[PDB]
Amino acid sequence: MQIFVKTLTGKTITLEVEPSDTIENVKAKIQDKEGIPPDQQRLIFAGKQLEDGRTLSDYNIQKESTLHLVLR
Amino acid sequence: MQIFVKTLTGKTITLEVEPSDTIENVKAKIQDKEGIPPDQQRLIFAGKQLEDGRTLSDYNIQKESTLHLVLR
Repeated sequence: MQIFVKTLTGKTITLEVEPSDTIENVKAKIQDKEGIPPDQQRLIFAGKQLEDGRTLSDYNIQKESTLHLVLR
Repeated sequence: MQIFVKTLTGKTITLEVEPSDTIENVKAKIQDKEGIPPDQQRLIFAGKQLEDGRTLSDYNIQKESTLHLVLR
């Protein structure tokens, strides 16, 4: 399924993922596309910070869901 | 003395500093805690941008003062 990630600068990125994909895997996909190291990235969905040891399905993230990316 | 630094994402960081500490030293402390390189950080206090060659006392920053961090 496709998901969207918005940046602090107003950019939107589209990613192809599976509900069984891990958050760490998602961060890795972002690194590949934007060059941002996973340790400097924070992912938020519906006001909650997503953990690297959990999956998309655990957060009930559905197709065309939009995640927010924060930089540290 | 303790000071506070707020981020663009709404996070607040507490740092231990001395009035004789330099702004560059303060940035270095932030790098250690957040991983943000000093060249990408801008510190603002009471509407003024702080320079790397000046100290906290020069800006009359007192205990429990709150600084604002900007990213470039």
